[PDB]
Amino acid sequence: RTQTGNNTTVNIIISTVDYLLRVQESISDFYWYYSGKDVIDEQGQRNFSKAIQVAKQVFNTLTEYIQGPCTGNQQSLAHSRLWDAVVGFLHVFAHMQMKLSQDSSQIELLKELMDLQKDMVVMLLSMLEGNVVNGTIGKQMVDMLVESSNNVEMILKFFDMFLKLKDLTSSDTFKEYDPDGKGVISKRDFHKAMESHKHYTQSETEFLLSCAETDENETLDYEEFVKRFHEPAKDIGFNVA
Repeated sequence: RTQTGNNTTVNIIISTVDYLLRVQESISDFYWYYSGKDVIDEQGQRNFSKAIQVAKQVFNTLTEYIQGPCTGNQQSLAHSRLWDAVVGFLHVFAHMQMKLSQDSSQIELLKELMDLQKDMVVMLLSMLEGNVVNGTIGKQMVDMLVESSNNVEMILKFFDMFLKLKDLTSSDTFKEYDPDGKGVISKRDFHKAMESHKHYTQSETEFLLSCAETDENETLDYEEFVKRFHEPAKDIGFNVA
């Protein structure tokens, strides 16, 4: 951060924050390009994968800068452009979670992106490490959450739905909806399963059915469904909680 002896000092930490802002802007622009389009092609998949890996490495480097009670680096990052980058990343995360989950071909991209969100939340926790009651860093994060209120609500609703999925699957009503241990339940039986569970609204029900894979036999496998969604929701949403 500061080279004491040297005649000139370069703030590598602030430079890292600037590069993170640039890569966040690039990712946001690429999303805006792929927003109207229904499905992202393979080249877009590869480009998102590379950009997400680069951003993940940058977040890991920032987290290693902050870890420990490194007050100087904490204050330098608090008085920097990191908050705007995190806002843009939250925007991208929420909208990308909406768009990718519906399509089956985007599972690996969704996993990589949710890992990126996990690393971002890890960096934020490293920020809050050593924070006193009513601290400047925590107040700044609350201000950032206020700025990004809507997409945070989207992410929380996403995690809420894919967490209630496990309870619905474990519910006995689901057991007599699919009495056999075969593990496949029809679309109609599943829909009346939300209706009996009553913890899912109509919009939640329709969105989850859309995310569910549709077979010609129309019997989705709830085991693979929950394996796809609930456990990643558990892992990444624990950090947010």
